[PDB]
Amino acid sequence: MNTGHDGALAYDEPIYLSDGNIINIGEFVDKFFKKYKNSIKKEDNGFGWIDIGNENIYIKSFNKLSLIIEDKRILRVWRKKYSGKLIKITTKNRREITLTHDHPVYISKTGEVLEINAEMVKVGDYIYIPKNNTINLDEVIKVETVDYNGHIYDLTVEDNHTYIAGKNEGFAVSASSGTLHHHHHH
Repeated sequence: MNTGHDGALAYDEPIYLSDGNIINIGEFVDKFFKKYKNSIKKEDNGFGWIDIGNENIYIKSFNKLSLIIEDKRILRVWRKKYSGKLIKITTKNRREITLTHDHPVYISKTGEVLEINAEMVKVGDYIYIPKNNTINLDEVIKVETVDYNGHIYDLTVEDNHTYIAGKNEGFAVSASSGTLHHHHHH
């Protein structure tokens, strides 16, 4: 069990459906929490998740296995409350996102995809981003934060452990389920 890890996104990060709905992650989740009120499970750690694999809805995902853009369907979602400073890593293409400092994201190591914390991804690291069908690099330019005090939200995209989320068109980053890739089923 690490100190860092275990992320989430701000309420007003887009999530880019396979249909392009450009909806707030927090509204997306909360719709389910407001219909499936009965289905609001809490964790022992007092979190709050719901399965939405029953909506079957498709998100624009990507597959790490070839850095390809495909669909998937989400299986569960999460919500927590947060107040603090979130990292606002911009890139030249006016991308940006609103996430934790210990948030797993990807960078170039000179041609290799490597996996690090967002707080290390400054104006001297190349933060991996999606393109059309493909993956590209863009330069981190502006390095600052926001103050945020609302709620935060996360997923269960267990399927390839990768999703799109963020602002503009978004970032191809890690997804998970329980913890640093455990999967305890059968």
